[PDB]
Amino acid sequence: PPSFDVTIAPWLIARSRDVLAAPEMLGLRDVLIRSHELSDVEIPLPPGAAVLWRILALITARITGLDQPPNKNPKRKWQARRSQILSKGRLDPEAVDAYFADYSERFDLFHPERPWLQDPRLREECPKTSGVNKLAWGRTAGENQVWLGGHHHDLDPHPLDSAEAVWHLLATLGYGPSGMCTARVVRGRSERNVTAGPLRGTVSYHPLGRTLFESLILNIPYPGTGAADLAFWEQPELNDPLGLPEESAGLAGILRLDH
DNA sequence: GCCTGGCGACAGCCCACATGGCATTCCACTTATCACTGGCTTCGTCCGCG
Repeated sequence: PPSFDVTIAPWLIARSRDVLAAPEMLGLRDVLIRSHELSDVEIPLPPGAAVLWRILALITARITGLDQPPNKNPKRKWQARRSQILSKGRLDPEAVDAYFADYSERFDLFHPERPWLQDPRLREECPKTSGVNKLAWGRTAGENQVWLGGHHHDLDPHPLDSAEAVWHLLATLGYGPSGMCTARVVRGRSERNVTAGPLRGTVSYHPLGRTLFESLILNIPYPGTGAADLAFWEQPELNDPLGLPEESAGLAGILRLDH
């Protein structure tokens, strides 16, 4: 069976502190563990990186951010723990595996159920596949002309590398076109219309440092005190199309990652 | 052959201005006008044509 894991499979290009020659691609778990070692991890698509730094800020960061500044001058104490871990200069791998451990079997995007940032049921109710060309950026869609980025005629399209596929999926989850995508029925409801992505047409500002760990630490908005939150992949069960997108005072609702 | 010199006689000098004047009014516009088109998505439905 096909399987890919963000934690173990290599997709994230990584640059080391030394030499600055031959960046190697690594998984998400490895980057997390070897963070002080690497200066940065890079994605060729700025949309892909714009959502990427958002999700990476919810993993390493969440564990370090703690999701809980109650009493004690909240802002002051989070900045105190912040100074404490910033002083350590690194994250203990055992707390990473523990986080990964909670949902270790839930990451491999190609999951039959619970695929990464995806809806698995979707396959059954949509008659026409959008196609890779409609998903991937710089790639021509059905109505798009054949002039740029290699010519894709939408007949025998060359498949995206799985690592490549991951970058695109993440971008479309951030930036995404609005109106007239392919309709899927849900108990009688068919509406090809689609609204735009949450950050669409914007510049995301991520502070950097000398090493990875620094940036990841300095990348988390301070979560105000509020309801405990979780991510789309931290959701216990699927949302369903109908109904209200519930609010989320937690930072996962402030990383625009609740839904 | 090349280079240089020569081919009646053909003028000279002095002289060169002062003074005065040089314009002024006036007049200087209005009206109307000032483009369109497109370079998004997929799909579905309708209308026209065969």
